[PDB]
Amino acid sequence: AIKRIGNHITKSPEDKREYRGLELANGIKVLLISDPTTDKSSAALDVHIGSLSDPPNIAGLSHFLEHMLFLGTKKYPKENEYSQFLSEHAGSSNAFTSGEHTNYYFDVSHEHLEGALDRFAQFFLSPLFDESAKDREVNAVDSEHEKNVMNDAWRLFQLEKATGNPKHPFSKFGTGNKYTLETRPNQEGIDVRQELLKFHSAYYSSNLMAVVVLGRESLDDLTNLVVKLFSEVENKNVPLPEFPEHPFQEEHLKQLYKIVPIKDIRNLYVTFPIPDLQKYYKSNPGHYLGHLIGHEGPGSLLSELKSKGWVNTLVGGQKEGARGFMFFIINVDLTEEGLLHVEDIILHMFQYIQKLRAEGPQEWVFQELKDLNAVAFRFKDKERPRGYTSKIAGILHYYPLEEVLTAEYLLEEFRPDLIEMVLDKLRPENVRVAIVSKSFEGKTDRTEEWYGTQYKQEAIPDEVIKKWQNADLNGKFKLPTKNEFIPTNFEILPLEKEATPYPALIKDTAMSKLWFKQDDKFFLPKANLNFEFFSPFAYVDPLHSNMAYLYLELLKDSLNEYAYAAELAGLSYDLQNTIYGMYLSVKGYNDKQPILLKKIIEKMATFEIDEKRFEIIKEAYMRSLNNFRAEQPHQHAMYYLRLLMTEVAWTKDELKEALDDVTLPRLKAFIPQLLSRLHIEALLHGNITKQAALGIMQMVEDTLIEHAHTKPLLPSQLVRYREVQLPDRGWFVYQQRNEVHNNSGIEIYYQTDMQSTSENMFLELFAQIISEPAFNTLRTKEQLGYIVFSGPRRANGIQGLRFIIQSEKPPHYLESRVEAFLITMEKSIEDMTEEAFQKHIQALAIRRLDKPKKLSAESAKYWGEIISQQYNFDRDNTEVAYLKTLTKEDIIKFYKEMLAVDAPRRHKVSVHVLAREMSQAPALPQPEVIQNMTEFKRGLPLFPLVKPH
Amino acid sequence: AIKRIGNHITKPEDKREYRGLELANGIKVLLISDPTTDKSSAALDVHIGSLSDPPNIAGLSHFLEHMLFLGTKKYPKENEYSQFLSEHAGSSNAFTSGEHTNYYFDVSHEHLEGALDRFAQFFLSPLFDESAKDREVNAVDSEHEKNVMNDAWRLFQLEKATGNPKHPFSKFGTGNKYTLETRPNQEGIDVRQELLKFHSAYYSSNLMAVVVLGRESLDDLTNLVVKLFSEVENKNVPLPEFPEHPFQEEHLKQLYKIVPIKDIRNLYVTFPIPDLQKYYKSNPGHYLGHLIGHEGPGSLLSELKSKGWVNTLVGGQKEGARGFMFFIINVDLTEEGLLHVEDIILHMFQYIQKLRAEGPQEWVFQELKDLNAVAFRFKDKERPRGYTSKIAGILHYYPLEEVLTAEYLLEEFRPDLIEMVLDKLRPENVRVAIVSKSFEGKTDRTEEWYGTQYKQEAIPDEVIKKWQNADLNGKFKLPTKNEFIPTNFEILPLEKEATPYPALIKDTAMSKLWFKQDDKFFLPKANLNFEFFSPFAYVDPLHSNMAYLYLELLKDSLNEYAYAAELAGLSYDLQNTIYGMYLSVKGYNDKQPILLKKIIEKMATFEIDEKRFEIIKEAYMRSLNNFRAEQPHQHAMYYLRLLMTEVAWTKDELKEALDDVTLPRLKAFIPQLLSRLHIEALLHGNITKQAALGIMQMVEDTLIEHAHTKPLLPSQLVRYREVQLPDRGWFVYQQRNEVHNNSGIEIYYQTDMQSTSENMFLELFAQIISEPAFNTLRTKEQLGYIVFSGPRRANGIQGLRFIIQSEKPPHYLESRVEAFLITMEKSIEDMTEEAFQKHIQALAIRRLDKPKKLSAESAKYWGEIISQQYNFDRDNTEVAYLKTLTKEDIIKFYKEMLAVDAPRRHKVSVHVLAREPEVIQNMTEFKRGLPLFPLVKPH
Repeated sequence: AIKRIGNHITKSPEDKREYRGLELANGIKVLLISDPTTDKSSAALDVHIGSLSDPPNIAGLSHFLEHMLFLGTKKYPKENEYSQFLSEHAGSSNAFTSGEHTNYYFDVSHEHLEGALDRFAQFFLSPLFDESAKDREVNAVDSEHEKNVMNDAWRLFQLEKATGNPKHPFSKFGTGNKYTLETRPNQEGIDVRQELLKFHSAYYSSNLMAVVVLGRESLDDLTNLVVKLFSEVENKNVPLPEFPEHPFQEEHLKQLYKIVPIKDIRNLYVTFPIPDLQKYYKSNPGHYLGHLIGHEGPGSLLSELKSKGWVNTLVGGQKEGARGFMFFIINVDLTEEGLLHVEDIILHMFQYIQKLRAEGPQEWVFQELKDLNAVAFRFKDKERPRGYTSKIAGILHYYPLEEVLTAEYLLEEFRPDLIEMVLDKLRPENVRVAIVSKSFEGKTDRTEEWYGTQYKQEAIPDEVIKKWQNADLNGKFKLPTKNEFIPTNFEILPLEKEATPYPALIKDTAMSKLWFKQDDKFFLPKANLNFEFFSPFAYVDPLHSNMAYLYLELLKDSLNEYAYAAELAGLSYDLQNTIYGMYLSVKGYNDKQPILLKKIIEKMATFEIDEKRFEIIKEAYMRSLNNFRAEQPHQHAMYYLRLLMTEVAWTKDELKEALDDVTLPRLKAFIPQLLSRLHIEALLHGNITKQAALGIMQMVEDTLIEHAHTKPLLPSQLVRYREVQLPDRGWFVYQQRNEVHNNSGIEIYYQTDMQSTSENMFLELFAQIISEPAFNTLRTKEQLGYIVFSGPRRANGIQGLRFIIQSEKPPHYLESRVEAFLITMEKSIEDMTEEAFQKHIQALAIRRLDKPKKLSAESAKYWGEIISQQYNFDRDNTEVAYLKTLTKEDIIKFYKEMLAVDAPRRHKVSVHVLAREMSQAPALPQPEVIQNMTEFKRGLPLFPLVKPH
Repeated sequence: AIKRIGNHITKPEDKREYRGLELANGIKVLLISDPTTDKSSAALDVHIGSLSDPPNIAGLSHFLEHMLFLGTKKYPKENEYSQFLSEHAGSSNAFTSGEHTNYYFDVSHEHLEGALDRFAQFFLSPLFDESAKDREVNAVDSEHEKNVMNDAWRLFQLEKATGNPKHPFSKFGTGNKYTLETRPNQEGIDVRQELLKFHSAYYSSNLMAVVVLGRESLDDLTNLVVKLFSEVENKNVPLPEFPEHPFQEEHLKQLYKIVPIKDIRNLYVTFPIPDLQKYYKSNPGHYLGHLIGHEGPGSLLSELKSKGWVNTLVGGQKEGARGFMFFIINVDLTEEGLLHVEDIILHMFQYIQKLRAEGPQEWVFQELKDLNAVAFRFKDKERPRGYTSKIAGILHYYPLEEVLTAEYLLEEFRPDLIEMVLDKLRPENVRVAIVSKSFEGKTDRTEEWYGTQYKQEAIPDEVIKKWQNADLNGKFKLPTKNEFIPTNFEILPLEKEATPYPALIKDTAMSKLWFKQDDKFFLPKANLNFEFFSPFAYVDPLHSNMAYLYLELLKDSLNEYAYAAELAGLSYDLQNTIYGMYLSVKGYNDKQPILLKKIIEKMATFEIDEKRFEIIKEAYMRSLNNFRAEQPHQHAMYYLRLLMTEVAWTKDELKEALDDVTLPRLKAFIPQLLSRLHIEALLHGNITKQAALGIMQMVEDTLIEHAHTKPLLPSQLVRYREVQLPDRGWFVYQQRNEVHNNSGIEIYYQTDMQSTSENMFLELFAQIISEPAFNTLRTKEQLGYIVFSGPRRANGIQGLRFIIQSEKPPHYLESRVEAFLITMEKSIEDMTEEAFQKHIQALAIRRLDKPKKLSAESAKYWGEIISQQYNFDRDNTEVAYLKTLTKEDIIKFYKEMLAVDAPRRHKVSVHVLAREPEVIQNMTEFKRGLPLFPLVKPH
């Protein structure tokens, strides 16, 4: 079947992978990928034969064949020689099974397109399907069935397979156990391996392939390679097993089921068997419905159900199915008071159906969401070349060679008759109900045959049922508004005369401070924005910090219902409290940043509170506070760790007690006083202009002075908090007794120094040289506990070294094991060669040196300088230049006074986290107990702050 | 002439034994016997004044008393009596009045004979010599030359002369050279022979008042003075007195406009009134003085302050002669008062009509009677010198039992005398005197002797009839009986708590209570100290201004209530701190908890007025606007307390933020301010621990009752730390003054916290460089008057500071200080042991003092409360350490810490320039990255 026909393929211009689709005369869909810039070349094969295409006697045979067709060629009868040949040439093969397709996919090293594909082509001439291969593989397929017993998604998936018509060929089995695949056939005299060769030859070898090769040779050389090489496939014309009817054949309509799952969940699964729309891929009305189901907007269903407090979450939309039929599923979470009102929720579902039934289909929703799909699929980022070939081979069976990329992610036409058709489908006639909830114990008798879930009809009488049928009316539900806002203008802006590699201070006031660079590297329409809020009142009290958290909580919760569609347009955001103030980041496209950001500033600038919303947030965080009385000991240690190394820290006791007086007039009166006089600093990076950023900055500061009359701060009321000095040789400690866990925790702290260029390399390189041996020596070798950690603890511009270990040990014993490792490192200083030095410092070098892979990464790093006020933009090159400048005697000098136990500059702290009831040790100096941290920290010196770069 | 009739006089605290007696030759003698005095004393008053002079020669009795100084027949030398007082520390003094010439002196210990020998023959032989007279005429010249510009004698002689000019009240008291020896000899009068007539007949008869404060015995003193000072023999010379009031309807309803020397503004209302000296039972003129100076609800001055015309106004009885007495009213003046004079005097008439409406009052009488009972009952003491001359003044007008129990008790009530002076206090009887500087060239009627200028200026009748006819009642109502007059005068004897220092009898997270009973003084009073901490002081500069103006107007509001406390003898203090609030309560132990609880209740539930708010707001805005014009050494100490704290709101930040002060802003802040705070308490005096617990519990109970005060976490009881230095660097900056043309400078040295070593380091090294600084720097260098040095005690941290203001080159002035550094540096080892030892004894007794008041020990106890150390015998231990220093110790203290190469050189200066190391560009960016000191562990 040596035939080739292809051309240039519209390849979504961001991508550079050169394409060519063609179909071979023996029923093979072929896509030729030419990417001369890829490292790994790849190839993949999908055949339209599924786990519903199994023989009626043998279940899960196609799964067994996508295991077994790897094994055995006449050239190499060995088991993994193709797999080892790709272990030579970097190839990671895998294969999988679906209801209608069985797909194979792999890759190869750089250019090995003759070798591996010849090893893969030989499968077509001579597959072996050996005795021991089969008889161990069927145990592996039985283990695949065995691990899918307790996997609830595949258990309920097979419960979907089995609770339709048990006569319809949809009811076939997918995975295959030992017994149905290889034990019942041969005891009936059916040869399993002759079924394998029959299945392969008649069904597999005939037609319905969808192969794809990601090469980098050229278009044409791999083209006449593979069309020559894969004429070895000879047609036998298996028909496509399609289904002319849905399996819900008047036994499964208007019927209820109650299922017992493994996981303690509460869910309701409602299924509508609905006609095909694979032909209707041009408009795709079902995914348009799924766009309308789980949308959060004015008068949305989820807005109403959250407003009634019945539904935690939901999702609905088109369920893909067979060729003839498809399904329509709804997957919801339940509350306790939704559990009594599930039937009423279904009434609200019919209310939303009446909402869709009132306004009919709509054009601007379709046309604009069509445009969103258009642009976002046009400006889709990238793809991994592995998985890509399995995907496009998955959908290659269904589309002509130019429709293989804009396959369903692009919409041609408006079909209000199809939208009205599926709207007319959404009726109480078409309902199948399956409830998945754990509390159904003892009540569910009808057990699944293979996996073993248990369910029942167990219907509620017909009152509720016909009450669902008759009652088709809509209430509050309204049209969701639209947030398009020019996703066309996505083009790049070339950098100006101001050519800096770092965001520069382009605007500084006593009110503001503005850092900005536009995207040099990534060439993206997006932009990322980081924002600082300073406030005095964030760190004054438990009370005011509670007021901050509840404000930000109800604040962000309020404008979220608008924010869903805007972030659905690709504009993400964050609100987060700090000890400084609140943290705002907004990240996304250039689409609506001034507009949306303006709406944000106006929104939190003048913001109001509802009473019961305040009360629910009050109760909720009131319950969220006392959570820490049961936490993990390593967590308890990290909490006290960040507790001790700040200026003050208000406890969960004090935070929980501080909610005793928080009234809505108290907080809401406090807020404009809270917002009276602040300072804001901003980091801006991405596809924008500098002067437009200056205008956005003037916009926001003007907005703030407008609403609540924000005044600039003084740098004498702009403060940072200090870190405590040690007695320069003292090692002080205390204990905390957890209640729940019988494991004890401990964490050790070292005040080295400020981040100078020397100290960063000291602490990081030392941290890495204690990273691998300690983990190899204490958790691997000594096996102290599962929680074993080493590394840095940096606060207030001061470095540190922390170790997070929870185990069931005495903590002073465990300290002795720490000191034993300190002696081990002490000797390992002189046990380090030049090579163990140089490989390790080069490991640190590559650890430090990397360009980012997202604008958000470098924005988070530069912002990490901004929150520390550092701005040392080339700390990486400078510190690596120091890193190459270390010697061995450097680390001896770092050891003697900073790291030793007799060290005169030893600034060492540890903390015990006790349990619920709690080979060399040196002579430690005695520690003190630390009862009152206030009386402890009352007279102690303090660190400086960093002089900013 | 050995005649005596007296006994010990009912006094109780004082031990000075008293006997009054009259001698048969007409000598009234009062004997003071205090065998506990170190210095004995004596005094003589002559009740003969310049009113007994001849009308042609002025100051003749003045010149005789001047000439009675010089010369005895025993000792005819000039200053030989004065030399006997120069030997035995004796301080004599004399003066001349219209009716008195009084002498008082003392002696070293026992020296009564010497003064007798150099004083007795004054009555036998006053010499009236060549040299005595011819120098004493210059002494009279100098006497009038120093008394010419004395505004007391100027305005008083203006009172003497603006009466009847014919009456001898219009004579001149002092006399210059001109009237002494130019006017009599051109009239041919020999002064000396008149002096001999005046002393022989006139100064020998009577009206001398002898008294001796002696320690000899009852009888040694007795025959001492009675035997040898019987030399006075009666001549029955009549008393120089006036039988009429000298303001004889020439000057009534008359105004006067006086030109003063001092730039002052006053208005004077005068009533001559008959004698009520016989009626000391009710004392109606001083009872009127009680009714003038009350400032209470419905009082006149309460509305006058509410009007803004009159700042203050004193009134009451002025004494005159036996025949007449006076009634003077002295007010303060504003400018607009000069245009509203008629209405002011109308308000006076309003209050007069209120007294005429309310009639006489008995509970006011009985009340002030109780005030005289208590205040004379527990009156403390007096200076022994001058006192004896005073009661010798009281000897002429009172018998020997009434010279000591003088007016301090009230017998009977005299409503008719109240009506009598009500008839005196009438618009018909008014003399008016205006004192203003701007009436020069405007007042032609000049005073005769001194030469100030005034004017008769009869008032036109529109104002006269407005003054007469408009005597009406408006709003005013006399305030009622005060609720707190004390009866608890029973001092409590010391119980089981026999510690000499206050113990923490109660501490909670809500309250802290320290207590001691009074060991030393054993007084019915009690004094109270309280700290109320809150973190809300440093919320804003604006919130700190809120704190300030809140407590300011708060206390000022209850000040109108507090006048009864000022009337009852009960003092107090409210004061904000940068940390919190300070409450002081002082007075008797009777009714301080109930009244204090009313203070608690009132400032807990308190209201705000708008215009009082606005005024105090603008006034403190002005004071902040005025704190750009202040003293550059004080401005330097403000920079000192600025830089060496953890964080402080600046005065510009305090200044500018006051545009934001609305009444709902603070009035919303107040219950927030009163929601969570700390309470600390010191109670001291003759009281118990259990009653202190119940009273304090009552107080904090009232607090939680009104404003629901909850405690503060001890992590939210922070203090300000102090800035770490490089410990050897000397950094500096400058600030240019606006107003004053002098430059200020301060140099700072922190050693360490107050340990027992560091306190004597600081104190001893500071005082040992104090007296050579007086030797060389201030005396020799003469830089400016503001030259000061010494310690800086702040935040439980010692420091050393130097206060020098003068317009100098600042770095050269630093070099002058450096010269004094080298001076003291070499002067450490050039010091002998003697300077060392006498100096550490100087420091020792300088530091070692017994208390002198409950206030003293309470100030020391509070001085332990403010550092929270409670190191109650730091004093004794540090003194035990103080002699434990050596010369080489202070060599080490200089070299190790203070020298130029010293590693503990904590040296920093701040320049405050006149009106026109490293630099310090931004104190904020300075303090941005810097370490901080630890705090003090409380012992």
